[PDB]
Parts: sequence; C-alpha cells; structure tokens
Amino acid sequence: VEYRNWSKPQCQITGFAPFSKDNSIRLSAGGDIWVTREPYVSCDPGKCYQFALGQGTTLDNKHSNDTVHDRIPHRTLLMNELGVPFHLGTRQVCIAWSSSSCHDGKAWLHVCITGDDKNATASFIYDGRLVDSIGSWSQNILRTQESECVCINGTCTVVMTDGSASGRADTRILFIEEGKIVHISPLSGSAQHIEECSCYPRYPGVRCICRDNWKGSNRPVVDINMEDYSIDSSYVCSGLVGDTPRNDDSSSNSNCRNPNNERGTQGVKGWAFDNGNDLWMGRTISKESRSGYETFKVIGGWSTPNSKSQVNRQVIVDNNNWSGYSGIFSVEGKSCINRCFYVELIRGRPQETRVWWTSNSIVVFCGTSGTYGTGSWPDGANINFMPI
Amino acid sequence: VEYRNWSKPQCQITGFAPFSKDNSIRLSAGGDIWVTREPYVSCDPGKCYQFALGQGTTLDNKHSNDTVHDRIPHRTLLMNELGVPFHLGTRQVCIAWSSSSCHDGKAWLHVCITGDDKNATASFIYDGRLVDSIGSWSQNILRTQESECVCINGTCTVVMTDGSASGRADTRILFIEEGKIVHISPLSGSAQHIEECSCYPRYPGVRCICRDNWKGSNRPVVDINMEDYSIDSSYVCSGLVGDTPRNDDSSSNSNCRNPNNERGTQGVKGWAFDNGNDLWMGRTISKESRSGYETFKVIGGWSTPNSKSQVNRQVIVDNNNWSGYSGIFSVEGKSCINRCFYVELIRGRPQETRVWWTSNSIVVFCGTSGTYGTGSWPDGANINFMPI
Amino acid sequence: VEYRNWSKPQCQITGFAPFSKDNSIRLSAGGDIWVTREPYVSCDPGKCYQFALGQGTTLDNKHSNDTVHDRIPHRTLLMNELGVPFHLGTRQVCIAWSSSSCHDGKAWLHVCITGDDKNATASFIYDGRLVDSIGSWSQNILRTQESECVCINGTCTVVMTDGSASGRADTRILFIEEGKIVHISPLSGSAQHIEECSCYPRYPGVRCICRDNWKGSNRPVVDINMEDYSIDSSYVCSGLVGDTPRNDDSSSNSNCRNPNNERGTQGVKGWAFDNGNDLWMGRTISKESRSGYETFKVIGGWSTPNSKSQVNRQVIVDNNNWSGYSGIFSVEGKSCINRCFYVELIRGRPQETRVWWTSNSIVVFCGTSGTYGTGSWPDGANINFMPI
Amino acid sequence: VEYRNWSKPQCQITGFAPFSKDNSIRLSAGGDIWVTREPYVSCDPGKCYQFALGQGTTLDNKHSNDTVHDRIPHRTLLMNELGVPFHLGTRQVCIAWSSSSCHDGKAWLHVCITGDDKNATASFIYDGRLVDSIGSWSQNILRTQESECVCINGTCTVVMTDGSASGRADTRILFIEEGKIVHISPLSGSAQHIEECSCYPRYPGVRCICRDNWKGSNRPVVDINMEDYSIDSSYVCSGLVGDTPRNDDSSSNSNCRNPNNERGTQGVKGWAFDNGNDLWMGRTISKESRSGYETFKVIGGWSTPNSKSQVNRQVIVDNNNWSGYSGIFSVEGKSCINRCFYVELIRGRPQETRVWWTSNSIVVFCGTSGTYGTGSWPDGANINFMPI
Ligand SMILES: *[C@@H]1O[C@H](CO)[C@@H](O[C@@H]2O[C@H](CO)[C@@H](O[C@@H]3O[C@H](CO)[C@@H](O)[C@H](O[C@H]4O[C@H](CO)[C@@H](O)[C@H](O)[C@@H]4O)[C@@H]3O)[C@H](O)[C@H]2NC(C)=O)[C@H](O)[C@H]1NC(C)=O
Ligand SMILES: *[C@@H]1O[C@H](CO)[C@@H](O[C@@H]2O[C@H](CO)[C@@H](O[C@@H]3O[C@H](CO)[C@@H](O)[C@H](O[C@H]4O[C@H](CO)[C@@H](O)[C@H](O)[C@@H]4O)[C@@H]3O)[C@H](O)[C@H]2NC(C)=O)[C@H](O)[C@H]1NC(C)=O
Ligand SMILES: *[C@@H]1O[C@H](CO)[C@@H](O[C@@H]2O[C@H](CO)[C@@H](O[C@@H]3O[C@H](CO)[C@@H](O)[C@H](O[C@H]4O[C@H](CO)[C@@H](O)[C@H](O)[C@@H]4O)[C@@H]3O)[C@H](O)[C@H]2NC(C)=O)[C@H](O)[C@H]1NC(C)=O
Ligand SMILES: *[C@@H]1O[C@H](CO)[C@@H](O[C@@H]2O[C@H](CO)[C@@H](O[C@@H]3O[C@H](CO)[C@@H](O)[C@H](O[C@H]4O[C@H](CO)[C@@H](O)[C@H](O)[C@@H]4O)[C@@H]3O)[C@H](O)[C@H]2NC(C)=O)[C@H](O)[C@H]1NC(C)=O
Ligand SMILES: *[C@@H]1O[C@H](CO)[C@@H](O[C@@H]2O[C@H](CO)[C@@H](O)[C@H](O)[C@H]2NC(C)=O)[C@H](O)[C@H]1NC(C)=O
Ligand SMILES: *[C@@H]1O[C@H](CO)[C@@H](O[C@@H]2O[C@H](CO)[C@@H](O)[C@H](O)[C@H]2NC(C)=O)[C@H](O)[C@H]1NC(C)=O
Ligand SMILES: *[C@@H]1O[C@H](CO)[C@@H](O[C@@H]2O[C@H](CO)[C@@H](O)[C@H](O)[C@H]2NC(C)=O)[C@H](O)[C@H]1NC(C)=O
Ligand SMILES: *[C@@H]1O[C@H](CO)[C@@H](O[C@@H]2O[C@H](CO)[C@@H](O)[C@H](O)[C@H]2NC(C)=O)[C@H](O)[C@H]1NC(C)=O
Ligand SMILES: [Ca+2]
Ligand SMILES: [Ca+2]
Ligand SMILES: [Ca+2]
Ligand SMILES: [Ca+2]
Repeated sequence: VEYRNWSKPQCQITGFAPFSKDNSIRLSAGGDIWVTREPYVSCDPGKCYQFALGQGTTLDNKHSNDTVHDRIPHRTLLMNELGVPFHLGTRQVCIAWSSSSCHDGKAWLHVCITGDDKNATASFIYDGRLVDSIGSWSQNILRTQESECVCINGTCTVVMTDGSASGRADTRILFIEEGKIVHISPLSGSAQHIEECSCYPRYPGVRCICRDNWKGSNRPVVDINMEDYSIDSSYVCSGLVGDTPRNDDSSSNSNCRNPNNERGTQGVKGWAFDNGNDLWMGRTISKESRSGYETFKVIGGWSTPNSKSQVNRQVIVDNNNWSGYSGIFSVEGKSCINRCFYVELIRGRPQETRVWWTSNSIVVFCGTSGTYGTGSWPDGANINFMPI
Repeated sequence: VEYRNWSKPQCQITGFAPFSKDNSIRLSAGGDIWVTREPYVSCDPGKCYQFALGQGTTLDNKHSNDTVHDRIPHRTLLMNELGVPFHLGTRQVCIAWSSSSCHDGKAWLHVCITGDDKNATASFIYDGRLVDSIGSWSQNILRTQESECVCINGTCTVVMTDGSASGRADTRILFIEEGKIVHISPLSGSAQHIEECSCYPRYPGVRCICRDNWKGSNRPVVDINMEDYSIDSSYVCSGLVGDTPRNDDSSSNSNCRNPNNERGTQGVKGWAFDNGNDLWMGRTISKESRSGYETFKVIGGWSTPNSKSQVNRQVIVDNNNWSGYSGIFSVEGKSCINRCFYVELIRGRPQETRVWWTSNSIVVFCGTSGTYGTGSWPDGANINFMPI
Repeated sequence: VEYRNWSKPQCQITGFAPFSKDNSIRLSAGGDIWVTREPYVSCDPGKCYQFALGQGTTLDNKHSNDTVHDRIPHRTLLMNELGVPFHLGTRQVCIAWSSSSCHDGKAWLHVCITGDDKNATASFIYDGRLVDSIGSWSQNILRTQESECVCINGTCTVVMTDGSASGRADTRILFIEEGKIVHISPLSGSAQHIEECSCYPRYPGVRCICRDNWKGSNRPVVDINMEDYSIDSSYVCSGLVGDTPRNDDSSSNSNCRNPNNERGTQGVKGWAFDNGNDLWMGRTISKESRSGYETFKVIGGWSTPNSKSQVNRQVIVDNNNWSGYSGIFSVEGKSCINRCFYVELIRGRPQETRVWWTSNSIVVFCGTSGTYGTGSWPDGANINFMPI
Repeated sequence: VEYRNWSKPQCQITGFAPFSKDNSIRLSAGGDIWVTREPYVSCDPGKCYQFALGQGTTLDNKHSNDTVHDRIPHRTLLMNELGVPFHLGTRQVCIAWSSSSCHDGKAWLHVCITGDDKNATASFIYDGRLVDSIGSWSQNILRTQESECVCINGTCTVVMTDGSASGRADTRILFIEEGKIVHISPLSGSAQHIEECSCYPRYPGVRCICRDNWKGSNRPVVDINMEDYSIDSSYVCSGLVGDTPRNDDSSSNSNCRNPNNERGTQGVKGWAFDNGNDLWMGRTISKESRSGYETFKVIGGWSTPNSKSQVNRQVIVDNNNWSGYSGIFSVEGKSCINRCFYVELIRGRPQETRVWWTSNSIVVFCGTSGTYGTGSWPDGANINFMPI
C-alpha cells in the first residue's frame, strides 16, 4: 500500500448527485442511536466512513437533556462506514469535542481535542496508536476543522485555531507524518479569522475554504504549500457569499482580500472549490438561519471579485427544513479527483423546543459529470414523534 | 479477481429447495427492525446478500405510520448478508426509492433512483464511489428493476423505464462499465410495456422477464445482446400467465408476441426462466391479489404459444398468507449456473388495517437437481401481536 | 487451504475444563435475544461457532408464546462465533427445524431440514450455496443430528433418520462432497433405533454416539467407514448408561449389543467417546428428568459389558438446575485431536410454567490434560425476573 | 507473522494524553449494555481491545440486582475493540471471574479462572482453543492479574495467587508457550503479598507493579527473568505510595524492601513504571476511598527510598468522581515502546445506593513526548437518571 498523492486532475462536474443519507433522527424515535453533532465524511482508498462528535449518550435517554452544549468530557469521535447509523456498536475512536480525520493511503490519522476550555490538549492518533500531542497555545478553546484533513505523499496537514471567537486569534497549520508533528506554520496572508476549514487536495498543494467568525460573511481561503510549508490566505471572490448570517444577494460583497464587514460576526462551517475561474459552492438557503441548503456554480466566482452570475443551482434541502454544518471530501476516481460534500441536518434545540436534546442526521452528495434532476432530502423526523 | 462471464451451462433442475428466511416482521414485534419493501437478492462470487428499500424508520416507531407510500426522500437501499435481519447495524448503501445491484466479479454496482417524481435522478455507484448519473428522460417516475442487474466480462446491463404506468412509456437498456454508462439502447421488439425486470445471465447474452402494467397479464420478455447492444422483446409463451391480476387458467392466453388484454392493467414484479422448450415460473396463487405463491414447470411453456400443461408444482406460500414481489438471481456452481428466487412477504396496509405500517419479510429458494417434499413458509407474524 | 483429515491421535485427557457460556436467558430479560433450542458447537480450523435452531422470534416478544413446539416453518439455523449471544445481528444460515453443520477445511457444510412432517426436505448448503437436496423417504419427520457432522479428506458424513419415534425407523448415512450427496448407506448392525447422533472423527473413520428413543436407555453406537461406506452399529458397553430416562445405577444394564429395555422409551441427545478400553461420557444427574449434568470416565466402559467402575467425575450443572441436550465436538491441536462438549440449558415450559416460552442457553467444556477443580455453571436466570 | 520481542527502548514521556473513553454507564441508561467490572486494555500488533468481566446480565435488567459480588458462575470475559461499548453483540471469550489476556504476535492467550472459591480452575486458551488448565493449589480463591500479561519471543508470563487475602499466600509465576504451561516459578524476594499485578515488557525481562492486600500501602514490585525463569521482588521506592487506602503524603513511607505497615490491609489494583531513577505512577486522589485519579512523576521515585519530590502531575478524574482499578499496557511504536494506562470508573454499589447494581466505564490515556493541558474525564452518568 502506497501513500496517496492526489496527483490527478479534478473531475469536470456539471453538478452533484445523491450519494448517502443516514436517517439518524427518524431512527432514534424507535431504537438506540447516538446523539451527535459536527459530522463529516472521509474515505480510505477503498470505502467511505462517516464521523461525528458523540455526546456520550443515546437520544432516548435522560442524558440527552441539554446536549446543545458544545464541549463536555464525554464527547468522543464516532466512526462507522458511510450509511451505517450511529448505533450502540459504533466505535468511539478517541476523546474529542473537536476533531479531524484523514487517511494517508496506509493508515488513518485522527486529530482529537478535549479537556478544559483554557487548557485543552490535541491528541494525534495514527494507525491505532497515540503518536503525538500538543497543548493549547492561546488558552482559549483550541479547535480544528471538523472535517477531513488531507495527506500528500505521507505528509498530512491540518488547520487549528486557538483564541477569540470574535476577534484576532492564533491560527496554525500543522504538518504531520505518521502521526508525528514535523512542522508548524503560522497563518499568513490577508484572512483575519479562520475556523473550521473545509480542505481538499489540489496537487501539489492543499486548499481550504473556512469560516470567518469575526468580520466576514465571505469565506476565507487558505493555501498550503506542502513542499516548503509556506502559507497564504485571502477570501473567496464570489459576491454570492457562503457564510450564515450574511446580507441578501443584492447587497452582499467580497473583494477577495478582506472580510466584507457584512453581518460578519458568527457563522457556520461551509465549503467551496475552484474550477478554473469558476467556483462551486454550497450555502444555507436562509441568509440568517441554518435553514435549507443549496449548491451552485458561480461564473468567475474564483477569479472575479464580486461576481454574482450563478448557474446549475440545486436544492439539497428545502428552506422549510433545518440544515447546519457542511463540508467537502475528495474521492479518487480512475482518472480524476472528484469532490463530494455532506450536509449536517440539525434537529432539536435551540430551534425546536418541544425536545430537550440537540442532534443531527446527514445527507451526502457527490460530484457528477452526468445529468440529474431535482429533489429535497431533509432530516425527515417528526418532532412531535420524538422522545423529549 | 476476474470479471464474471457466467459462461457455464444452466443447472438442470427438478424444482426448488428451501434456502433462506429472515422472519423480519415476527422479530419487529420484539426488537428494532427496519421497515422495508421491494427486497431482492444478489451474490458476489463468495456469498449472498439481501437488499431492500428502507422507509427511513424502524417498525416499532411512530414514523412507521403511513409507510404504504412508494416514494419519499428518506428511502435508502439496505444491504446485509443473506439471513441477517435488517437491524440498526444495517448499512444504507445509497438514497433510493427504486434500485438495482450486481457484482461484476470485482466490485458491487448499485443503481439508485431518488428525487421528485417528474425530475428524478439515477446515481451509479461502483466500488464504493459515485461514477455516473442520469436525469429523468420522460419526467414521469424514472424507475428500474428492483432486483439484481447482470454483468458479463466487466459490462453490466440494467433496464430502466420512464413514463406512464398505464400507457406507452420510454424504456431503455443501459450498459455500464465500472460505474460508467457506455451505451444506451432503446427498447425494441413487440413488448408494449416494461417494468421491474427480473434478469439473468444466459451466455453470451442476458434475458429478462418483466411486468407489463398496461395491457398484459402475460409477462414481457426482453433479450439483451451484450456484444452489439441490440435489444429484442416479446412475451412469455405459457398460457399459464404469471402476472397478478390475471384471468383464471381456463380463460388465460398468451400468443408469445402481444399483451393478452386480459386484466392487463396493474401487475406485480415476477420471474420465469427457460429450459429448452420448457418454462420454470412462479406466480401468486390468487389471481386477483398478492396472496400465496407457487412455482411450477410449464411443458412447452417457452416455445409453444398458449401451452397449459404444468408439472413439478410447489407451494412456497399457501393461499392463506400474503406474498408480494418476487425475483430471480443466479448462483455460479462448480460446473453450472443455478437459478434461485426470492419472494417478498408483505404485511400491513393496505390488506391489514389493524396496523398503520407496511413492511415485508422474505423467503428464498434455490434450484435443485435432487429431490424435495412439501411445505409452506409464510411471513408468520401475528398481526394482533404487532405494534400498530 | 487443505481438507481436514483429523489424522492425529486423540488427546489424553484427565477431565474437562470450562471453555464458554453464553448467558442467553439472563440477557433475554434485558435485551432482544433469539428464542432457541437444539444448540451445538462446531469449529473451522481457526475458531469455534455456536449454532442453534431459532424459533423465528425473540424472547421478549409475544411470538415467544408456545415455542415449546418442535417444528414450525419459521425455525432457522442460527450461527455466531462461540460466546456471541444470539442477538438481532445473528445470521440465519438456512430454514431448519433440524440440522447439522461441519467444516471440511475449505468451507462450511450445512444440512437443513424443514417443511411438512410427512414430506420434509433436506437442503445441503456448501460454501454459501445450495448444492443438493433430498426428500423424506419414510414420510415421517425426516431428522438429523442436531450437532456437528464430520469430514475426512473432503468427504463429510451425516446421519439421518425418517420414521417412527417409538418403533423401527429408517436410518441412513449420507456421504457428501462439496455439498453433493455421493453415496447413501443404510444403517447396519445391532442398533435398533437411532436419533440425534453425536459424532466425532476417529481416523480413518467416524464414530457416533446416539439416542435410542424406543427400547434402550443405553446409547447406540454407529461406526462409519469412510473408505468403503460400510456401516456397523451396537451399544455402549458401560453399565452406567447415558440416556434419560433410565434406571438408577444399581439396576441399569448394557450388553453392548441390544437395547436394554430399561425405561427405554423416550430419551435425550447425549454423547460419549472411547479411550482404549475406557469411556468418557456425560449425562443428566437425574435419572428421569433433564436436570443437572455430570461427566466421568468409566473404567472398561468401552470394552467391558456392564462395567460400572467410575472415576474422575465432574459436576457441570448441579441437580437443582435444568439441563437438556448435550453433544460433542472435536478441535485439532498441534499434535492431537481434543474432544469438547456443550450442554443445552433449557428454561421455560414444560418445566417452568410462570412463562409461556421455551428457550435455552449453553455452557461449553473442553478436554484437558492438565488439572482442575469443581463448580457448577447453570443457566442462572431467575424465572421470576423473566418476561412471561 | 513473528513473535513480539518488545526489544525497543522505552519512549521518553513528558506525561499522558487522552486516548479513549467508552461512556458505558451513560449509554446503559438508554440501551442494552453489559454490567461489568475489572476492565483492562491490551493490543495486538494492529489495534487495541478493551476487556472486562461481565456479570452475565445487562444493566437495565432485573438480573443486575446485587452485582456487587465478585464471583458467580455467570461471569465471562468480554472482549471488544477499544472504544466499542459492551453491547449485546460483544463476544464472551471464556468463563471467568478473574482473568488475564495478551497477544504474542501470532495469537491471543486468555487466562480464565472460574468455579468454587476453594477449588477453582484456570483455563488457558490460545488461538481460540483450550490448551491447558490448572487447579487451585491453596484452595482459597485462585486469582490472577485483571490486566494484560506479556509475551517475549513466544513465551508469555502471568502472575497468579492462591491463598489468604489478609495473610501470607502462595504466589506463582507461570510461563506459557502457545497456551501450554512450560514452567512455574514460586514467588521470590521481599514482597510479602502479591495480587493483581500490572506487568510490562522491559526487555529482556518483564516487570510488574502489584497490590499488597496485607501489610503495605506501598506497591510490590515483581521482576521476571524470561531467560532462566528466576524471580525477584521488592517494593516501589517512592514515599508517595500508590495503594488505597494509604497514609497522607506527609506520613507515608517506603524503604523499597518491606511493606510499610501503613494502612496496609486491603487495597486496589494500580500501576507504575520506571524511567532511569525516576518513576511514573497513578493513584486515586482520595487516600481512603476509590475516588478521583491522578498521575505524576516521582523524581528518584524508582531508585531513592522514600523520595517525595513530585512533578508533571495530571488530574485524570477529579476527586468529586468515583474511580477504581487501574492498570498498564504497552504499545509498540516505530522506534520505541510506549506506556499507556486505563482507569476503571465504578458506579453503583456500595457507594451509590439509589441503584442495586454495580458496574463501570473506563477512560484511557497514553504516554506522550509532546505537550498537553488539563481536564477531568469521569464516568459522567447521573445516578438519578439510571434504571435501579
Ligand atoms: C429538472 O432538473 C434539472 C437539473 O436540476 C433542472 O435544471 C436546472 O434548473 C435550474 C433552475 O433553473 C438551473 O439553475 C439556474 O441557472 C440560471 C442560469 O441559467 C440561474 O440564473 C439561476 O439562478 C437564479 O435563479 C435561482 C432560482 O432558480 C435563484 O435561486 C438564484 O438566486 C438566481 O436568481 C439558477 O442557478 C440549472 O442550470 C439547471 N440545470 C441544468 C443542468 O440544466 C430542471 O429545471 C428541472 N426541471 C424542472 C421542470 O424543474
Ligand atoms: C411430497 O412432495 C413431493 C414433491 O413436492 C410431491 O410430489 C409433487 O406433487 C405435485 C402435485 O401432484 C406434482 O405436481 C403436479 O404435476 C401434475 C402433472 O403430473 C400436474 O398436473 C399438477 O398440476 C395440476 O394440479 C395442481 C394441483 O396439484 C393444480 O394447481 C394445477 O393447476 C393443475 O391442475 C401438478 O403440477 C409434482 O410433479 C410432484 N413432484 C415430484 C417431483 O414428483 C408429493 O405429492 C408430496 N407428497 C405428499 C403426500 O404431500
Ligand atoms: C477439587 O477438584 C477436584 C477435581 O474436580 C476433585 O477431585 C475429584 O473428586 C471426585 C469425587 O471424589 C473424583 O471422582 C470420583 O472418583 C471415584 C473413584 O476414585 C469414584 O468412585 C466417584 O464416583 C462415585 O462417587 C460419586 C460421588 O462423588 C457418585 O456420584 C458416583 O455415582 C460414584 O458412586 C467419583 O467418580 C475425581 O476422581 C477427582 N478428580 C481428580 C482428578 O482427582 C476434588 O475432590 C475437589 N476437592 C474438593 C474438596 O472439592
Ligand atoms: C495547563 O496544563 C499544563 C499541563 O498539564 C499545566 O502544567 C502542569 O502543572 C502542574 C501543576 O502545577 C505541574 O505539576 C506540578 O509540578 C510541581 C513541580 O514543579 C510539583 O510541585 C506539583 O506537585 C505539588 O502540587 C500538587 C498540586 O498541583 C500537589 O497535588 C502535590 O502533592 C504537590 O504538593 C505538581 O506535580 C506540571 O509539572 C505542569 N506540567 C507541565 C508539563 O508544565 C498547567 O498548569 C495548566 N495551566 C492551567 C492554568 O491550567
Ligand atoms: C431537562 O432538564 C431541565 C433542567 O433540569 C428540566 O427543566 C427543568 O425542570 C424543573 C422541574 O420541573 C423546573 O423547575 C425548571 O425550571 C426546568 N428548567 C428549565 C431550564 O426550564 C427538564 O424537565 C428536563 N427535560 C426532561 C424531559 O427531563
Ligand atoms: C397514523 O396516522 C394517522 C393519520 O394521521 C392517524 O389517524 C388520524 O388520527 C387523527 C387524530 O385522532 C384523526 O383525527 C384522523 O381522523 C385520523 N386519520 C385517519 C385516516 O384515520 C393515526 O392515529 C396514526 N396511527 C397511530 C398508531 O399513531
Ligand atoms: C399465550 O397464549 C395462550 C393461548 O392463547 C394464552 O392463554 C390462554 O388465554 C385464554 C384467554 O384468557 C384462556 O381462555 C385460555 O385458557 C389460555 N390457554 C391456555 C392453554 O391456558 C396466554 O395468555 C398467552 N400468554 C401470554 C403471556 O400472552
Ligand atoms: C434487589 O434485590 C433486593 C434484595 O432481594 C430487593 O430488596 C428486597 O425487597 C424485599 C421485598 O420488598 C424486602 O422485603 C427486602 O427487605 C429487600 N431487601 C433488602 C436488603 O432491602 C430489591 O427490591 C431489589 N431491587 C429492585 C430494584 O428490584
Ligand atoms: Ca461570519
Ligand atoms: Ca399486468
Ligand atoms: Ca431411550
Ligand atoms: Ca494495601
């Protein structure tokens, strides 16, 4: 088994096709299913796996009460094959209220953060054993991507932040070989706040589309050079911005360089990727709440500041239903690298107060060069049918 | 591992022997089991797997209410080893309210259809990744076999229809290599309506026995040439017809060429296969409802129009019990290719209204050249013992 | 992978040591566990599996009512790794209300009987596919071993009976190669009634200790010659007889040749094996009911008619607790063949009427050349804690 | 596959990082989970497994009542991949109320003790078959490590004791090759009472840190020579002693040679390991009860009698939360052997009398050469939310 290089051209895509759905919440109403949030997807050379941060409890369980909270010692990283719901036989891979995972072609790497808010620790698990760890450097919620990291030629990269959620923070990019941290580069460039990066291989380098939780409703971009460890950053050009909250389409802006200062505070994990001058992206349909989900291509969305010409829109989740986090993952095909994405479908608190828990299911789509129709694939659970 | 060729003679059979039963409904009264319908069986070179379309819920679950409906966004293709009930550890292979699966000798292909009725999308998944997709071509419920597709020398074939359920439709035959559509041939021949084909390898080609939902209670036949992609079609000769509804044996007819216009509208997925001039087939015992199941050989049933001389009858499910869909699958033996079949055993609505759900279990038989006795292997659940 | 030959001397044992226990009934009171009976154990070259005949239902399930009955269409053969309880993820290997399984060194053989009492069918499944089948020859409950069959050099042998439970019956020995019946020999010798044989490899042949349900409380012996298919039979010499019911130790007899006509009617599956002139055997402690279980060595028990000198007794289940069926299995060690046995621990009806179901757990012991102490390992469930 | 030699230097560590947590009790409140105690962790060359002694029942189950008791016939050794909770699909590896497991590089060895207090039997299972067994030698609760044994070059060593819990007993060290006992050495040296050793490879030998239940609150040390089977023993030098109960830090003593006679009676399983003259160890935070858990390094703690200079302390479980047993396990890295430990988190009786059961979850940490922060990772279950 050889290290992955991802050295194939990116697949030409016309849009995305349905790939997977786990129906977690619907199942939780009649079965023992983990309470989760912050899910993602990543694949080894053979097959795909779904991940999520458990809350150390199932849903029909009094411990599900008040699981809206982000960080407790009982959160662990869950790992199943894609499409296998998080049942009681699910393996907890490590202790984590923040995590990232990727396969280098030989074995799995897991980056897992847990512990006190002011003094967290990140554990690096490779091939089933703990190889390294690092402590918080800003004493303010060390946190990472909540989606797959990416490895090229045996070196994996992952983006971590420590510091304010609403002000300048300390972002660093780690380079890891077989679980061992070999280099750390400070964030550099014009991005002013970085969280929860959705990264993908763009041989010879790596590209990440992130969340600015401070001043921008446009998404920061981070470029990682795997040859000399240099870092660059900026913002997605598209005038159709990908964060939530954000201004409506007629009054939103991006100049590619700075945060737009348009409803910039707060945000949601999301993704996008470049194709020449064009940009493929997803976003919530609602501009102020984590509701609905849509994807489209923006003409000149990568190269032209403020471009708002859109095409090939697809509704993934209609605006009558809740969404949440979303992220990218890459799949090596026979001749090219395909891009896929997942959408987190959050149910319960704070939006739905009949119940006392917070959880999610997922829906997953993959890039296609073929054709496709329309639909809507929401969580699908009836809140009135749920254990409270 | 090499591609399958299925280039062996068909096993000479004297009838069928008991092979498997999953007892799904009985187990649902005391455990968490998926609500399903439209099951089928397919085998890789090593072992058999049962498939079914989930309803995104377990049975003892308020979400099981009103699952009689055919198409919702939450339906997914379930896949287990044959004989493992669909418990919560079951993998959802893809999003689908219509599907087909087959193994080409190296990897699994799954064809999955989901989305809006008027604008559905079919996804083609091969070796665990999305390789292709196609959109609806007649904007009227794109739909496929609900049983195994078949592959010869790395090329898999699958029958898809789009259009009217009770009128002329648009049926196409797809040829797929490693998930990629390489050719599409329109239906051709004298079959006037084609749905839910049960196909089997008949080297060098593929033969399908289908469901005519429009004018025929006789079953359409589709012949697929894998070498030049040419298609031919007709109807099964046997005057003992295999659809439901149908006329009784004394007044049923087939001329091998046209639909018989005998209680032709509506129908049920079924199967049959040729052996020289003779025909092996299954059918519901009841001529008007999906009740009971029987198999038998029709002498001259393949070659002689309107033949009604039957032999080697076996009751599979007695007429006091509900059946449903049925389909064929092929298993490669040491010297020959065996033919097996599964029967869907539908419980709940519309027939049993004490409960609000609709689900099924299955029973499976395989061709034998030995001897056998008699019996009846129904679902066996007591409707009064079920969660409503 | 090569065929098993079992061509090593038998291990010299001083008794038996604890090997496994599944705690099924205890777990059934707080989880979804199959209702079973007629368990057995068989190992492939790597690891052991437990088998049982399910009743198509879990215990905490209204369908468990009246599962005292031996034969319904919903009984299937269950197969798990030894020590894994029969939970909802258990694979149902085939339809069976009577069965036998064994591994020839390359793949598993399963012999499964189901259908009408007067016209049953036996299916032979090898390497996950149906290879052969045979119908009832006496039209009176075709039935087999309910424990492992044994294979030498690619040929497996299994003992089947069809006919009266309380009179002369028609017993046949089948020889099966890769699932294909290659020869059938009639029972021969002086054994007058044969049921439920516990067989073991005794290179170059196979030896079975069985149940006489008609005239003997002494156990019949069947000797199977794998080279020329010839059969011989007689009775265990030991004056300490292994069946239940039976006379007490001071008035029980055996002449090695004929049934003893001592409370000979009815019986229970049991086992024994020769070591030179001596005999290792197990039996219920009670002489009239399936209560308790003990093993011991009888000096001259194999060669000397009516020998009653016992040594190395071990209590497996104390007489205050229910037992049931028991059987042998053989495990190839580095230099020798070891013998092990399991005991079925039956709970519920007819003996315990607070509940309406009948089920079992198991305990398993293996021969040892080392030393050991004492104990008692019963089912352990509190009938008052059980779902009725 | 080759035998393990553990012939690499010990990893230089700065402390420990979070590795795993199973949340068993929290999950038991909403799911079917085994009642357990005496857990441990051990790894094959590829992955880690968690073990525990089941009580033959799940938690939400009337049979969970009064599971505070240490020894019943229904206790079995449970084995899952690390991070997989003990659900109903868990394999019971053997019958045991005391056990030890390890992998020699080729296969698993399991040492399982069960039976009467005064006449117990230890079974030795290697590669899935029983190879040896030994009976009680002092007729007073034969017992072993309750943590992993260790194997060097095909020979595994395990420490067993039989006799008084509060007086001189008979401790022996067994050397086992492929399940077969090849030598037995009596304990030797100055350690006066030995129980529940936590052993680790220290090439060319094996070192164990144990529990003195009679006269010492300082932990005994057992040194095992794998080449000539010679044994030596003593006590840990550190004046900061590791047992519970124990004196507080200002009046606790150890002279390296004798039990300290400081609250020596009773105790708890624990661990420690040497690095040059220094010592890494864990212990409960409370000095009289199994509450809280902490780790630290004692400068000169291995070589200097009564040393009390501590550094690199970490809280694992805060003193508001219950702990219990703990033990070491070793993981082979690319260049070095790392040391890890697990902590048993006991909930229920005798400490929490609202419920009638006794069970545990676990948390697991591994040695790191990196950095880390702080936290607390207790069981986390709310006793008021539990089935009683
Ligand atoms: C059957 O399914 C197909 C495939 O999904 C579908 O074709 C798609 O239709 C959409 C909607 O018209 C197209 O996307 C649009 O592209 C135009 C540019 O030509 C954009 O201007 C659109 O964006 C504007 O309008 C959106 C609302 O539709 C707004 O939300 C947005 O803010 C803009 O104002 C939009 O991106 C897409 O290109 C095609 N896809 C393909 C491959 O042709 C078809 O419509 C479906 N059939 C039916 C009858 O529903
Ligand atoms: C024990 O099991 C064996 C094997 O199953 C069984 O033998 C079978 O009996 C059936 C029923 O008689 C045979 O099938 C028949 O074949 C005749 C031609 O010879 C047909 O005419 C029959 O069809 C007519 O009758 C059917 C009702 O039985 C009608 O439904 C149908 O419409 C026709 O009117 C039927 O096909 C079959 O050939 C044998 N099988 C073999 C291999 O011999 C036997 O009867 C069983 N014994 C008992 C006592 O149950
Ligand atoms: C600790 O464990 C060991 C091993 O289990 C145990 O030693 C065994 O004791 C039994 C009982 O005495 C021995 O078996 C007996 O052998 C004598 C011949 O020497 C037989 O006569 C006995 O059978 C008669 O008595 C039985 C009641 O015990 C009756 O049930 C039976 O009908 C006969 O009348 C019996 O077979 C066995 O040989 C030893 N095993 C060994 C290897 O020594 C020991 O006793 C245990 N210690 C205690 C105090 O529990
Ligand atoms: C963030 O996390 C880091 C890493 O855990 C942490 O640094 C650690 O702090 C502890 C506690 O101060 C240090 O351990 C101490 O070492 C000194 C020797 O210098 C000992 O004297 C201490 O033992 C005494 O005090 C203990 C109470 O803390 C008593 O329980 C004990 O009986 C002794 O009286 C203790 O061992 C440790 O060395 C560092 N680790 C490293 C690598 O620096 C830091 O404090 C955390 N920061 C915050 C603000 O949470
Ligand atoms: C979830 O936990 C909350 C907090 O304990 C529960 O709500 C509280 O219930 C108490 C008692 O009725 C009230 O006095 C408090 O005012 C409530 N707190 C809040 C924040 O409203 C709630 O009952 C729990 N939910 C369930 C289903 O157990
Ligand atoms: C399943 O859903 C049906 C339809 O919603 C429920 O039946 C309805 O119940 C309401 C409330 O009593 C009535 O007003 C409607 O008239 C009912 N509809 C019909 C068609 O009867 C039914 O209660 C649900 N079943 C279960 C078991 O919850
Ligand atoms: C198991 O089934 C039996 C039979 O249906 C039930 O017992 C019967 O109950 C009816 C109605 O009360 C009585 O009239 C019969 O006399 C009973 N039959 C017998 C044989 O006694 C029984 O209730 C069921 N058990 C459970 C727990 O549901
Ligand atoms: C667990 O078992 C205990 C002991 O059997 C049960 O407590 C007993 O209950 C009986 C009946 O009420 C009393 O007479 C005894 O005095 C109790 N024993 C003690 C020592 O208190 C208890 O009910 C069981 N717990 C549960 C939840 O079923
Ligand atoms: Ca923002
Ligand atoms: Ca029709
Ligand atoms: Ca008898
Ligand atoms: Ca002590």
